[PDB]
Amino acid sequence: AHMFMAENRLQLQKGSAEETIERFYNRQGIETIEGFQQMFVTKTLNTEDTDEVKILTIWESEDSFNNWLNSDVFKEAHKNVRLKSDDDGQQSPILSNKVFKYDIGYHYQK
Amino acid sequence: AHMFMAENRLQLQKGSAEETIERFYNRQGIETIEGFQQMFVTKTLNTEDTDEVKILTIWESEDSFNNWLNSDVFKEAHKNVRLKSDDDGQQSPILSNKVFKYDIGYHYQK
Ligand code: HEM
Ligand code: HEM
Ligand SMILES: [Mg+2]
Repeated sequence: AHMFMAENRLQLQKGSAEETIERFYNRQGIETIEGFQQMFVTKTLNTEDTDEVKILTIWESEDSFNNWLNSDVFKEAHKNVRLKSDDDGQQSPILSNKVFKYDIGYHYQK
Repeated sequence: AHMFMAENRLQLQKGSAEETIERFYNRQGIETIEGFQQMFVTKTLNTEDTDEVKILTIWESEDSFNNWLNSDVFKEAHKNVRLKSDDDGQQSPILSNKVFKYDIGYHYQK
């Protein structure tokens, strides 16, 4: 069975990618979900308007990822996360997010 | 130093994602490039009119990628690759591509 990838794309105020990425340094429970395999946090190069940060998560199945979304550790990790348009959100550089889902058809490691 | 990721995003005719991904099973030189680490080939899950396949390459540095992009082996792997729009591209389901580049700010492996 193929691996599954979920991407959370963050649209951010220009210049804020680096401080946003630093927030991902320490784990907050994702690693405890059966089926989680690994994660990458990327900054999109050569952007001219808003910054872009992608959070890529790789799982043994889509069910594993859904289990994480419904988990208590997901809620705990996101409790102090705010969008800029939230009532108490003005200081946040995070404008919006968009989730993308993928089937991993092939993988190769050197 | 951070890892680097290059993405080649293919727009494909509806239904051709699976046949296109099978073309990546066999290596054609990239494993010989110093700095190359791994690759994922993904199909986007959605309801669009076209299929979308992404080729994600992970490298020790942007230089490693640049070296590959300019190499004889890159040329070899792509010598029979055509777009639908190419003079001899009648058989190809590949409509277009776009390259994206990313700095990898963080990685975690279970
Ligand atoms: C709903 C809108 C979301 C926003 C604005 C957002 C943003 C953030 C931020 C800023 C962090 C770091 C939290 C901190 O500072 O402690 C975080 C955690 C994280 N987010 Fe999200 N997130 C959202 C939902 C999602 C979704 C849907 C995914 C699926 C890919 C995702 C993937 C991750 C991962 C893997 C972590 C680290 C979790 C851990 O270590 O346990 N997030 N998110
Ligand atoms: C000019 C536009 C491009 C098109 C239409 C295209 C399409 C393809 C296709 C269909 C294959 C399968 C091999 C075959 O059928 O012989 C392939 C090989 C491959 N492509 Fe591309 N590609 C392009 C440029 C790129 C770029 C810019 C990247 C950078 C990420 C890339 C990454 C790869 C990799 C990693 C392989 C396997 C290489 C190996 O095993 O040595 N391609 N390409
Ligand atoms: Mg910038």
